[PDB]
Amino acid sequence: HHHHFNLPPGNYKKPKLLYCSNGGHFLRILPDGTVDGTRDRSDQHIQLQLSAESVGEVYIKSTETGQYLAMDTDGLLYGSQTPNEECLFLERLEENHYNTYISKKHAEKNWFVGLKKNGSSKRGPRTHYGQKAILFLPLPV
Ligand code: NA
Repeated sequence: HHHHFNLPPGNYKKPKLLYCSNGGHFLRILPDGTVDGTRDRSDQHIQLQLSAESVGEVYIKSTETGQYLAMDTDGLLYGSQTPNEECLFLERLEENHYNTYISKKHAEKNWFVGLKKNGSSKRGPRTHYGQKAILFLPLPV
């Protein structure tokens, strides 16, 4: 365990939007497997179904395309057709409020899901604790 275990409240019963307060983007998994953020609440690719593997581990799945959020070996977020080790994230409470998502595969490197202010996703190595890009709020769809 390389990380704390403060867990966020709530559950996985319903799909969520993952809203990044940094730039005010919803995490988006595009059909072509690219991942970014959009401020467009009506975007069909921001509806995400999270599900638990182990406690505090999640898959994050596009409801629209079925793609799993994943982070590849070079820290790039992508949409995976099938769940693999790159698709597991450690979902944690952060700053007593937000959700963060650390790549389980790369947890020892503290690679987070993050969106920059311009809506582009962060590359894993460019993320770290303390950033704004990594802070998400799950919103109802
Ligand atoms: Na894949």
